[PDB]
Amino acid sequence: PDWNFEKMGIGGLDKEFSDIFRRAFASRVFPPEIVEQMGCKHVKGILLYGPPGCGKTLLARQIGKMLNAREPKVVNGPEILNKYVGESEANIRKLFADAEEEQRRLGANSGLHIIIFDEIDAICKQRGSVHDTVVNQLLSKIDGVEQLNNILVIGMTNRPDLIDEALLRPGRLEVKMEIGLPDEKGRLQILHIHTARMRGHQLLSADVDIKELAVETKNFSGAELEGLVRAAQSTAMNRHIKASTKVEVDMEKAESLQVTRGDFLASLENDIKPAFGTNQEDYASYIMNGIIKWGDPVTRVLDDGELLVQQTKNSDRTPLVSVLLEGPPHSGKTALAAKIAEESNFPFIKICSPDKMIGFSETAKCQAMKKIFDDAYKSQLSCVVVDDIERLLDYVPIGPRFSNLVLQALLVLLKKAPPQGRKLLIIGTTSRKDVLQEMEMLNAFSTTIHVPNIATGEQLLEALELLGNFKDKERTTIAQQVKGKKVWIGIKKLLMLIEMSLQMDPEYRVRKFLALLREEGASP
Amino acid sequence: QEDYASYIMNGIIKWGDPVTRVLDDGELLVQQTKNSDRTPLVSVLLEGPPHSGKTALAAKIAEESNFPFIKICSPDKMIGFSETAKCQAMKKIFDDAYKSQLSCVVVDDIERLLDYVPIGPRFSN
Ligand SMILES: Nc1ncnc2c1ncn2[C@@H]1O[C@H](COP(=O)(O)OP(=O)(O)OP(=O)(O)O)[C@@H](O)[C@H]1O
Ligand SMILES: Nc1ncnc2c1ncn2[C@@H]1O[C@H](COP(=O)(O)OP(=O)(O)OP(=O)(O)O)[C@@H](O)[C@H]1O
Ligand SMILES: Nc1ncnc2c1ncn2[C@@H]1O[C@H](COP(=O)(O)OP(=O)(O)O)[C@@H](O)[C@H]1O
Ligand SMILES: [Mg+2]
Ligand SMILES: [Mg+2]
Repeated sequence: PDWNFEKMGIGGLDKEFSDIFRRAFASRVFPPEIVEQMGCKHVKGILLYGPPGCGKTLLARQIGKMLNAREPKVVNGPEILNKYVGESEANIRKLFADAEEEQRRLGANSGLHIIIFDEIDAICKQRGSVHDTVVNQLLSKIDGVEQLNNILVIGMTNRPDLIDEALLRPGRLEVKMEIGLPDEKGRLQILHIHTARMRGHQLLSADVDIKELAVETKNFSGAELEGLVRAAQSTAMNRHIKASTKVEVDMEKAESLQVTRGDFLASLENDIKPAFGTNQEDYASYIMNGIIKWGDPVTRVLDDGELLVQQTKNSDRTPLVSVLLEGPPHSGKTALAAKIAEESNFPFIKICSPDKMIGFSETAKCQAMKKIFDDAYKSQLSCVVVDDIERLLDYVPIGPRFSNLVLQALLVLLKKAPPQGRKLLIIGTTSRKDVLQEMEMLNAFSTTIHVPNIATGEQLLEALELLGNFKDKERTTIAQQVKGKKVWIGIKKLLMLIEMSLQMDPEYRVRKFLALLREEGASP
Repeated sequence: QEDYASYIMNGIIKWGDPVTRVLDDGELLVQQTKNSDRTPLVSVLLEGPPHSGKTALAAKIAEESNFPFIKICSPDKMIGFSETAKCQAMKKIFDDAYKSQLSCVVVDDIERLLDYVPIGPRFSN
């Protein structure tokens, strides 16, 4: 009555198991006398959906085991498809032969047969963005003129909004469910289960706390914890063999192959890369030279970002926030966005950009953006960054010319609430405010911030001091010449100019740098 | 009873007189469409400045009608669709509405259904 899930695998899904047994399989756990006296028919299908690699197959196999059914006949979606005519239907019909045979011979006493579909969304006609006959055959077989009373079909899918509606009516697959990402308790349980054999031989637990490893893994999924365990084992073995080969140690340590905490923490740091979690190896690719404070505006922008983060974290009546950074070109409006995102400590941080869409048509860009937002919707806290909204739209002053589909997709996606009980933050970046204002986009954004350039000689002198690429004697002349206060330059352009000037002999450096700076006498 | 609670997030407040006028007019239109023989089809359009709350009042008017069929054809369920898919989906919803004996369909954010942009202009004919 109270089930036995926790004993064998399926570490973190107790509540789901209780719910599923309470909801559907009520007539299979009753004295058949009363059930027959009432005349109630059993359920003939269920459906599970969620993120990949979260433990759906294990649940299906355990459900099959608990009901004391025959061996399941697993099947995969793409495998059931062919280019010839009337071949997919044969594959679909081939599954129920044993069920028909036992329904005929044994009459009304045969046992259960469970079929396990996978990627059921592959064979479906809803892809408006497939041989409709296939789903027609499946529905005819599951429910038709001839009735089967000893079957149970379990479905699996990653996208639950691509499923044909007719396949979800009562009498067919009619009990849905969601297996979500695990939490702390779950992570401790999965880790203990997987590690429970190694500690059997007392070759682990050498000052390695499972709870410590558990609070380190923030948004790890199921299979990735096992992958971390595997990688730690392999790395420790390699280290031990190398060390023993290096030194003529006695047999005492030659036998010792113990795994260490340092192995679990190095493998976590450098080997496993989460799919739904943070990613530290791409921030350096944007904020390369770091943030140097050259004036108040940097402090103002960072404080405003902190305030917005605090507003979005703890709040109610407003679960979606947006913001836009605007400024003249070469002002460094991507480094600041990256820094603001990093300083929030959110579990899921992502950075979309056009660098990974070279040559893509508009439709592919729409699909990629939709997938990124779908990933963002599967967590309790999120932060998405859009790099250059002008390049994503494919804008060009002549014409004007651009793509409307991507613009409509962005406009719709900037005003969509996440599923119940979750928060989201969006941070844009652009250098053309007027065009966006003409296109009505700026009305959608909740707020805006301004990123100015350098405008005073003292600011440039302080920037040069902080960067440290010129000496006092040269600094004197530079200050004398820049006292005129007529300066309009960007930090990136300043870096480029300095590196261009530093290429010649130590005599003409100041003169060349001054000439180049003077040539760039812009005037807003 | 999930879409109506999904769209009316923070309820309906009585911040003035206009709310009452809007609700009364909606009630009168509903009553007209309930009892008549020469006017079997009725239409009404709500318009106003942006951020004025024109998707909550329509949802409330639809809910308070006690009709046996109600649907909301919002444009946020059709992200990335092509024109033909949009037409087919709208036709499906309306055709389903035809098979009942008393219904009410809500069309939300018309300008976003046409893909309008002041530059050009451009849209889907
Ligand atoms: N205080 C600072 N703020 C921003 N960037 C800084 C600062 N100090 C140094 N930098 C450096 O400036 C660069 C930021 O320029 P970035 O590449 O973001 O320009 P951008 O605005 O993206 O240019 P464009 O808009 O033309 O693409 C980085 O290399 C960063 O390390
Ligand atoms: N008297 C009221 N009338 C309308 N909405 C109200 C009222 N009191 C509170 N609200 C709340 O205001 C919000 C309605 O805003 P809504 O999203 O409908 O604006 P909108 O007109 O759709 O904006 P847009 O047209 O730009 O999408 C809801 O949270 C609703 O509960
Ligand atoms: N709750 C869990 N407890 C233990 N291991 C799990 C759990 N969930 C997933 N796994 C691990 O992940 C794998 C199972 O993933 P699977 O059920 O095939 O998911 P999917 O079919 O969605 O890819 C196995 O390696 C299993 O050990
Ligand atoms: Mg940029
Ligand atoms: Mg609206």
